[PDB]
Amino acid sequence: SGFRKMAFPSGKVEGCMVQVTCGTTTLNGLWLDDVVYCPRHVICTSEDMLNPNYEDLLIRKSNHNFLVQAGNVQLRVIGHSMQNCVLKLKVDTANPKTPKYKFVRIQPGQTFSVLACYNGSPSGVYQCAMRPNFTIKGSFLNGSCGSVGFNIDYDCVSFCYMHHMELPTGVHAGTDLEGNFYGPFVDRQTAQAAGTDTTITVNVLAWLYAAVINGDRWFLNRFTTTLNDFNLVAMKYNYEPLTQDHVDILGPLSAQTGIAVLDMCASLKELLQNGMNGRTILGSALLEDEFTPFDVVRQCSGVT
Amino acid sequence: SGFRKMAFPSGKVEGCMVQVTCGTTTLNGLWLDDVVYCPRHVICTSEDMLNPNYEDLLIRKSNHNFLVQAGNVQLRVIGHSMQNCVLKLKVDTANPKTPKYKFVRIQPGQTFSVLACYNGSPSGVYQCAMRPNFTIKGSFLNGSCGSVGFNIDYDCVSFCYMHHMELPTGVHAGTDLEGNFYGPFVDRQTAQAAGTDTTITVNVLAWLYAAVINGDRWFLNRFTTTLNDFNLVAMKYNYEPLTQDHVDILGPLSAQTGIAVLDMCASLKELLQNGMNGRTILGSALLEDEFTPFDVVRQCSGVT
Ligand SMILES: *CCC(=O)N(C(=O)[C@@H]1CCOc2ccc(Cl)cc21)c1cncc2ccccc12
Ligand SMILES: *CCC(=O)N(C(=O)[C@@H]1CCOc2ccc(Cl)cc21)c1cncc2ccccc12
Repeated sequence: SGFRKMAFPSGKVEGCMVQVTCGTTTLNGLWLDDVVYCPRHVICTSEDMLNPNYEDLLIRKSNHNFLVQAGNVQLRVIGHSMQNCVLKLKVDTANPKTPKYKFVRIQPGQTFSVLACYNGSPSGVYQCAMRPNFTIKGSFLNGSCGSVGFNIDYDCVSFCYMHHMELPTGVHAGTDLEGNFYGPFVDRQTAQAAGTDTTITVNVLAWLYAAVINGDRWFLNRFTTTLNDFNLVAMKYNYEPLTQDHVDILGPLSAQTGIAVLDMCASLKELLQNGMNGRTILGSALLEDEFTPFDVVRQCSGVT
Repeated sequence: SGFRKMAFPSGKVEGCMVQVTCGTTTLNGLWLDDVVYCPRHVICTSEDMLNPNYEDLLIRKSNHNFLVQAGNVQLRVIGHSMQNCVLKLKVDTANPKTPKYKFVRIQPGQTFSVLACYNGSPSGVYQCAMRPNFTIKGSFLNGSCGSVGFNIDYDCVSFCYMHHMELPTGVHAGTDLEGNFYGPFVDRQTAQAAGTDTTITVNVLAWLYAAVINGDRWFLNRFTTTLNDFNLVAMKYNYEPLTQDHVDILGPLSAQTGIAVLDMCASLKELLQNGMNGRTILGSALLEDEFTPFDVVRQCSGVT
């Protein structure tokens, strides 16, 4: 029992982190097979960020201008190309620690672990979610660029995020490993404001199920609702609309606890309207939305 | 910017996890050099747990009764001894992945990362603290026994916890790596209730400093206090007393923000008395106490 914001074991990803320097800019790279992936803004000076023309700045760079260091040994760069907002640096040595891997583009509401790195060295691991406005609420300082987000399914690492930017509001933006930003963000030091950070309803419901499984049951009420009535309340509270697809995804948790999905929706509706009244759920005074239904099943079943 | 509950990168500890089976009981072990450390209750049946005499149960066990599996390869056990509540299984092969390590016994209020494991395989990593009542609030299911808690200082892993037990209240108890339980807990299936789970004041103050550093400043008030006046309020709210030692430890955060420690104490005093009023601090509706002052400096400075 007990429920924690848990990240995947980071060992498989630590074995991939390298340092990439181009001139005076140093950031993190991800070394998989004989390719090192990193944010293309490694070629920019702080002045270039204001209005960068990446294709033009890249013309002034050669293979020998990209310095890749794995641990404390230099890797030989034999090719370089830009794919969207990432650079792929072909090196002459395949990463001996390359795990089985995939590149995936996640949907808002999906969670992943981040291995925050500086100078190609890991500093920490934490769990976060792709917000409905396509930002992530991470913990990243200058030099954290190129740190990656991932999920693990047994022995296969699915990389889903590479860190690129911090918005003026302290929220973060990045790309998938094909270099495509999540949301409308661009790798330029310009005014970019985030949209509404709505609450991930299906994740809140999954966490209410985790609370029941772990003995926190005070919030269970004697009511039920419908998807339409629930969604009227959810919209008013800036929660994402709940669909029949989400109800289907919650099926296993509904079966485990014997609490119908719509009954849990009615409990969540009363929590939204009445508040917590100074009480806590799984040690939190707010409704947690960065656990997916899959994360709840995984943590409560002990998948390794 | 951004502040997350961050765990240490778990790779160095993943390379140490093994599966230990004795008869019908299987749990996790920690393999460092040619010794595998595990909870001594691996020798017990569920019936033995009610009133175990470990020295007597151990007489019936030989080296060949302890099955140690690293990955999917069997290790040869050439010696076994009980030290307090842990068994040390001497194996014929030194762990090739043994990191630089120390065994430390932490104080209440100190934080560490846990690598939750099942069958010698890592499932996840999370951060927690040694509570003032010597329990930890982890996430552990049956078979998680032998999972360890640790801190990392550059390349040295300081192991501080090994999981042994879940109390009837869902809280957890365990030992240091010398086998000595934290607090008054015993490895027996008997009535063991925890004492008061007080709030770790110095950690709350450190997290209020992290909030100021990351731009959350609404709670800063125009007041100051004294250690004695603050402590009168802290006692009433089940917070640990703040000492001059804690004020000294907060010195670097006080210098970074320009907010005197006693001024932050006065802000915390108003938060305790007035509540949050539906507001949040670093995305939390309650005051967080599982970040030490060292963790705040580390996360806000980017130590790898
Ligand atoms: C890896 C550091 C970095 O590049 N960060 C930035 O956000 C850049 C600063 C200048 O503006 C800018 C525009 C676009 C892009 Cl793609 C990147 C930047 C950065 C990333 N995460 C956190 C940070 C904290 C503090 C400073 C810089 C940060
Ligand atoms: C590793 C599983 C385990 O032994 N757990 C226990 O708490 C044991 C169950 C019987 O009572 C008991 C008394 C003393 C000791 Cl030292 C251990 C036990 C265990 C540990 N953490 C979480 C658990 C969750 C669910 C079942 C058992 C758990």
